[PDB]
Amino acid sequence: AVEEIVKVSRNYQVTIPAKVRQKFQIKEGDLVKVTFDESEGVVKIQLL
Amino acid sequence: AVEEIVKVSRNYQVTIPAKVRQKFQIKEGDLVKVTFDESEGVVKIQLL
Repeated sequence: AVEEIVKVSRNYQVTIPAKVRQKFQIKEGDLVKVTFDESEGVVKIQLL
Repeated sequence: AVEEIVKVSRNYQVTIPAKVRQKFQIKEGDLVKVTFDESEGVVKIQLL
């Protein structure tokens, strides 16, 4: 259960912390899909 | 789906777009949980 609690920035960004990036290996410039999940009430971030 | 493709920002930040924020009420300084979901291979952002 790899997870970390973070603060939302002024311009509504969320940092994906190092702990999570060991599993979800994103870099500045990558494209990701950001979806509101209507059954879980969470936001999902998926790699393209 | 309520979703948008976004580019990862410098310093590993991902914008939660306005389209998504209409459903997922977040404000500057809110604390959120960032989780890797192994069943799906995606990151989930959860309100705390």
